[PDB]
Amino acid sequence: GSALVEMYRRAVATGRAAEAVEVLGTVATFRPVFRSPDELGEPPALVPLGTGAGGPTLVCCAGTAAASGPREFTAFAAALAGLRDVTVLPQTGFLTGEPLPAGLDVLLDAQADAVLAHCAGRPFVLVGHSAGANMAHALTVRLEARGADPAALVLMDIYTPAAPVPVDDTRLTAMGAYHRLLLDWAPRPTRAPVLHLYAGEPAGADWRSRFDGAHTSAEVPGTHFSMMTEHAPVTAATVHKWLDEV
Amino acid sequence: GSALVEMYRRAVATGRAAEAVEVLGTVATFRPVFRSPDELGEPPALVPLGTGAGGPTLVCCAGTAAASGPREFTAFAAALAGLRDVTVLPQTGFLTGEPLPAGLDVLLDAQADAVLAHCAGRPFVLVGHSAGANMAHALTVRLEARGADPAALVLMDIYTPAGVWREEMLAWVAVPVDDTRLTAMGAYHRLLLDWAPRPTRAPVLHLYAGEPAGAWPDPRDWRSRFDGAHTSAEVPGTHFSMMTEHAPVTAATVHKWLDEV
Repeated sequence: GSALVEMYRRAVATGRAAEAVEVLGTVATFRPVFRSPDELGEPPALVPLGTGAGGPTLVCCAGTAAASGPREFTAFAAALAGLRDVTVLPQTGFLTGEPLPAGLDVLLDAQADAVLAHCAGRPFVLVGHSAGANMAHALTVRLEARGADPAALVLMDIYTPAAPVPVDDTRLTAMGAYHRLLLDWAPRPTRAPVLHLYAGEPAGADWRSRFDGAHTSAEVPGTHFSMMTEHAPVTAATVHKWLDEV
Repeated sequence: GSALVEMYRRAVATGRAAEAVEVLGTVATFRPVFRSPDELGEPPALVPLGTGAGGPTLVCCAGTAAASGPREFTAFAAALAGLRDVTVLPQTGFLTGEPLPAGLDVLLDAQADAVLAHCAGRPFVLVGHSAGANMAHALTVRLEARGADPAALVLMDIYTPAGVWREEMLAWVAVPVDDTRLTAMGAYHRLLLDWAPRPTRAPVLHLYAGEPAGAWPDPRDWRSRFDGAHTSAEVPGTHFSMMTEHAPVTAATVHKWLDEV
């Protein structure tokens, strides 16, 4: 494949990933952007994965990795069938044709718009995993700045950016660009209550996800990755029962 | 196009070509290289463009830009038809399937090898234009350092890879490009970062363009100069058109100067 694809493949296998992502970010500064929500053509499309349960919808914010999107939430939603409805909010710019946000704030406004519409005045819960946790958080505070108070925010294995599968150039430059958007991220408070879930087992050779100011902070079995696949039933039930209380 | 392709075209239209070349060099470091002229597989192939004139063939080194390769010397070669033989030495790594030289010395050894093999002891002249002249020059020193003696060296519009001449020059180039060619462009740019005019035994003809390529607000120059030049002549045209519409005058100047040295 493309020279950008080969570079990313070889950089992960050779410890040069942080270098590859920085290069992708500069390539991404050559990409068409959108400066206002009104430029997208259509608002960010929300992708339902499990419906038919009533109650608030869980809006699951995709992460900022390359193979991010609805697959992150497939097993989480399958386990939540009947109990809670899962809809995914993709990150604009990972798919061909889509422009990148000119900055974080244009993106969150477009996202705030798309969500509030999709939810036709009903209570909804915001959810994210690793980078999607930062994205769900930034979007929750921007929603709160608008007075739209999300019912609750579920942050799953969130870390601070400044202190931590076939793919294509759009996804890879989208990741480079979204990394740049998140460099400044800081854990500003939210009125919406925060359920923090952190992995129970490290993912390779204290390393835990930490979030101060959380309403509940519970460990769940598995690794940074497997908590959302193999142990998604356990992660699901944790969120499901914890929502039944707040 | 790929994201590098769109990068490079958005870059020239927006005066960001220099930043894009740098990006591309960085990406190029992730590409397979050859570390010694035997890792290469097949040595650099030489493309004849005009044959039948006898005498030392003009070995024209390709430059390092997007559209570099044999097309640079089409008009030059057509105009020397039946006066000088012209044969192009492409730069390894611009075509799909070719790896990049681990360093400039690896490339020059490999090139020296291929040129000496092609020529078979028959005298040859090295020629180059723009960055191809730096390459033609550096190859002259490597061949001379090995006892080989190029009968002469011609530098057309040599500049030192020291900044807006490049941004202007890379503008007026704007023709199919791809990741391999683009990443090669980034890599060879990095290769010639520390190029400098070491002395040559061979006599040097220095042609420089008559008209500027773009606006230089400092009229106090933009010209291509070379110190060491046996002869230094101005030819009509700009950086680019001295090799196209004005190529016959370039050709004739070269042809005449080779009879007198």
